[PDB]
Amino acid sequence: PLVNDPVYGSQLVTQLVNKVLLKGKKSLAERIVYGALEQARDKTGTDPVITLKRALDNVKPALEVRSRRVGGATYQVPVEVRPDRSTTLALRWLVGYSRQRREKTMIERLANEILDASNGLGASVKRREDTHKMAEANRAFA
Repeated sequence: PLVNDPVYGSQLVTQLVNKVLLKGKKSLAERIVYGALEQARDKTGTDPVITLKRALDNVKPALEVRSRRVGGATYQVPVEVRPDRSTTLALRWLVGYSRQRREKTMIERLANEILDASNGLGASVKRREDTHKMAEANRAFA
């Protein structure tokens, strides 16, 4: 358990901040995330932690393939994704893909990735879809 963030009382917000943080400066990651959330609020006029959960619903994977040794060879076998990992991945994707967006600032790119994901659009959502598709393709038997 990480802490409930002091503004919204959310552990999801705390983990987002941690995913945005590169090489030390907590203040800068906070500014990016609270900034992004306030932009979401401005756009929708609703609670941005609800927006963020809507994005996470669309981006969290339920199944994935994972490498496993079987009989001395390696196979990528479909497995359930545990809810902690599923959340981590979805945050990693939202952040990662936001970095290739066209908007001018990181605030605006993260906000707009979150907003698009909350509507079932963009690359984070496509990555979920593709993760599930691989899980389905790698079922050994029909």
